[PDB]
Amino acid sequence: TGDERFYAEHLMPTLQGLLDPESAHRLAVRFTSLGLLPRARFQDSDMLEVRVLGHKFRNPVGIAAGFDKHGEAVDGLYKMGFGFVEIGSVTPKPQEGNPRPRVFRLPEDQAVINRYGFNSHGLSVVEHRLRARQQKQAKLTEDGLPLGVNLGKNKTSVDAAEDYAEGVRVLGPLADYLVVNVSSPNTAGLRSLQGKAELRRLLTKVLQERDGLRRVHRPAVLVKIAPDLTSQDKEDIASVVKELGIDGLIVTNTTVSRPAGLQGALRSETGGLSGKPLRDLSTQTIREMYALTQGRVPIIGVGGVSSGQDALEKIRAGASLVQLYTALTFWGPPVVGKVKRELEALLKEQGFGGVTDAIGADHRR
Ligand SMILES: Cc1cc2nc3c(=O)[nH]c(=O)nc-3n(C[C@H](O)[C@H](O)[C@H](O)COP(=O)(O)O)c2cc1C
Ligand SMILES: Cc1nc(C)c(C(=O)Nc2ccc3ccccc3c2)s1
Ligand SMILES: O=C(O)c1cc(=O)[nH]c(=O)[nH]1
Repeated sequence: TGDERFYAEHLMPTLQGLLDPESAHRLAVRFTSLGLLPRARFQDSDMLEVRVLGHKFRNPVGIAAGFDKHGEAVDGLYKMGFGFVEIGSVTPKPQEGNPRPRVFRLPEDQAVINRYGFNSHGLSVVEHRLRARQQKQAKLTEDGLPLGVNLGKNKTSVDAAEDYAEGVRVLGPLADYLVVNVSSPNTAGLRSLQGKAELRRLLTKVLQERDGLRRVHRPAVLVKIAPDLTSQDKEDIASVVKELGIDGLIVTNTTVSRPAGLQGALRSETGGLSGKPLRDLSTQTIREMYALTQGRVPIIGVGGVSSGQDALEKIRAGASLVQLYTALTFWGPPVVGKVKRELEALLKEQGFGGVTDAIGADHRR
């Protein structure tokens, strides 16, 4: 595609050269929300369709949380070609996040480091924004374009569980699925919620609140986890997920590790690292969680996806759906159709009838 080359070689590096990453992101969100996007030519074939989490997904490629933190660009994101959209993380009260600068590009590594710290418009603002297009979303969902809402907690909150509970109550009725984000590396103490006792307590409350919602407004509940967990952490999470009937896992958030070989000048900035250096660490975590849950717990795979091959590797490792964010920074909007086109070609080449046949295929080898 000509657009791919142009965006990759000319548009994005020029956007990068003119703007700091946070300003560039704000502009990208603005343009997306207005539908100012290149022609997403790609037509989703039937082999890309996936049924999971109580929904049809027209294609398995979603936008990861963090790009549209406040629910401002959902429709533009479907227009960009994503098969599902996840917004957030959203915190109960509005909060500004960390002091700037708080996001950094590592172009030599095709990576990003960020320490936003849950900048959020808060539940009330996001609730009204989603309500204003609620019925349109109901039609998109029925048409195979579901919406996820990712929940965070306020910096100063005492009771983390009540923060998530409030999120379930307020945005649960507007979501096809909710994500309990306990893996941000940029909120103090948050990742300790992944520990077995804390996680069991937290998710019991979350699921209780969720089950209290009326049937048509009752979302699936997923937990998003870190790529930096011990084997013990992962066994415990799998055990709690099965004990409580958690509907799925998002694997993974950004890494606090700094893999050997990073070249970017900004590699030693504090924050979560995303993009290419995270890719295989994420894929291996998917592989492990799929095996630990016996392939019975839907996984959304995320981390360093920028091609059909990247997507297919996560799917074969056990992901039913995948997401991307960082690749947009470097490739722009044409990366979405690129991933889908390459994925379809590889599925055919490898003998799969469709995405569904490929899920977890590595484990049946
Ligand atoms: C700038 C930025 C902000 C992010 N914000 C969130 C967030 O608010 N909540 C969340 O669950 N993940 C957040 N993420 C993580 C992404 O959703 C994703 O898990 C991670 O970036 C790995 O995927 P990627 O390599 O395709 O970017 C953020 C990532 C980036 C780069
Ligand atoms: C016909 C057009 N007019 C404008 C202003 C376009 C544009 O730059 N769109 C972009 C560019 C980069 C992006 C990067 C991320 C997300 C959306 C994006 C949209 S395409
Ligand atoms: O807001 C953040 O800084 C943020 C949250 C999250 O879940 N992941 C991330 O990399 N950063």
